[PDB]
Amino acid sequence: EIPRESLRLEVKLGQGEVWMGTWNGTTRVAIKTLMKKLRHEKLVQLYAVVSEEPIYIVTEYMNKGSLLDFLKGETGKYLRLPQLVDMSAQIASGMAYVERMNYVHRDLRAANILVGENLVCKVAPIKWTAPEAALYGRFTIKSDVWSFGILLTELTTKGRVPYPGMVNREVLDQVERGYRMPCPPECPESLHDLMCQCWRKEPEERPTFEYLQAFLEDYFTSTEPQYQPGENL
Repeated sequence: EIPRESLRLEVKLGQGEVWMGTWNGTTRVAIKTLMKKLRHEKLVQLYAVVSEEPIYIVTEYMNKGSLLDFLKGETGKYLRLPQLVDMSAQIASGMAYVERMNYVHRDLRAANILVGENLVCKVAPIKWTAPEAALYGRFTIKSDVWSFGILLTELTTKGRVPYPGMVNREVLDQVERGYRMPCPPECPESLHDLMCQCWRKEPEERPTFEYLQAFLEDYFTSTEPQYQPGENL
């Protein structure tokens, strides 16, 4: 809870609205116009609120915008697998916290991850949604794991929409018949194997975020120690 005059609203980032600005003329902040329980290094941090109208919400500033906009921007073409797996390992870590706190995110995808400097990533759509959630409304941490498998394809394709060429109904139809996205060009099969574990039909058989985090943190020693950079990954 803070004074209204203590927030200088500078650049409008999107549409209520979202602004870049300064708090107490020193701290760069993100400002939402018309999360106290959750505290983790890989979750975007709430700084302050103004509870009465007009309502203002103040969070740490993530200077590269969404992961989605980062991968699709000027820097994305330079990202290679090591940086993309490192990003996914940070997302898995934030989701491991959510998982331990008995929460469920429900809209996990690159549009909803924010990126800072030093490639720091923090957690803040039928194609991203598990079949049991999309169809029967069973949203669990395991349906978030499914969304994470999909998010891994966004990372390995540097930000492409999943199920390229398919409309929502075709995706829902095909996935119901066992379809899964193939291995992305130049993505190691071991990483696609991980995707395929996240997309197991039985939700309880999908891995935990704690497991995902460990697999991705360790990836270039334990799983791909012979990794050589290619044309794009």
